Amino acid sequence: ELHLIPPLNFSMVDNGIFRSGFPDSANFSFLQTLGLRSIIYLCPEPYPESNLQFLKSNGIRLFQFGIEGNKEPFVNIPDHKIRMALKVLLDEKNHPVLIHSKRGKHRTGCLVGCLRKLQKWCLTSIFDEYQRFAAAKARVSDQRFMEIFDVSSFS
Ligand SMILES: O=C(N[C@@H]1[C@@H](OP(=O)(O)O)[C@H](OP(=O)(O)O)[C@H](OP(=O)(O)O)[C@H](OP(=O)(O)O)[C@H]1OP(=O)(O)O)C(F)(F)P(=O)(O)O
Repeated sequence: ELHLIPPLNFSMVDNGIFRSGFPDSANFSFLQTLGLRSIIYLCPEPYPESNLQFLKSNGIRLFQFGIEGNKEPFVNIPDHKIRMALKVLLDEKNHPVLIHSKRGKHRTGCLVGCLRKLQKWCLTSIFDEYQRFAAAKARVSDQRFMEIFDVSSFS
């Protein structure tokens, strides 16, 4: 019977690292198969009661870095919040970890792109992955943020 429902725009990023949009209760049986230790949530809105009960039942730690929303061309991605999320993401004790925002395209896309830059991927390869998820909502400003992101502090 075909019965597990990954959350919106779900993907495996690497060993122990996933990305998606916002999970709802239809996605909980699928997320249980991943044995998550952590969620990195990149939106400022409070976590719904449904989701909080899921986290408590499954022993999942919630890391929230509330990146405020803006639309092109009035978009300044907050460097500090991305870097705080990256510090949590790179700690293997937090794996398996699900990174999510609302649709998983912009905030989640920027965090994953910065991870890829730390993994020494060429920029065109980073942008191709970002574009695959963002599709018609791909933003030059997200890619410019990745282009100028200084990796020095994480090397
Ligand atoms: O969901 C996200 N962003 C959405 C904007 O919402 P906020 O960023 O304001 O929370 C929303 O903006 P408003 O309509 O609320 O201004 C609208 O962006 P838009 O300016 O292009 O309309 C919407 O886009 P649609 O879904 O196309 O409406 C964007 O989500 P994406 O679809 O991921 O771009 C996100 F959190 F950035 P993501 O990282 O999950 O992609």
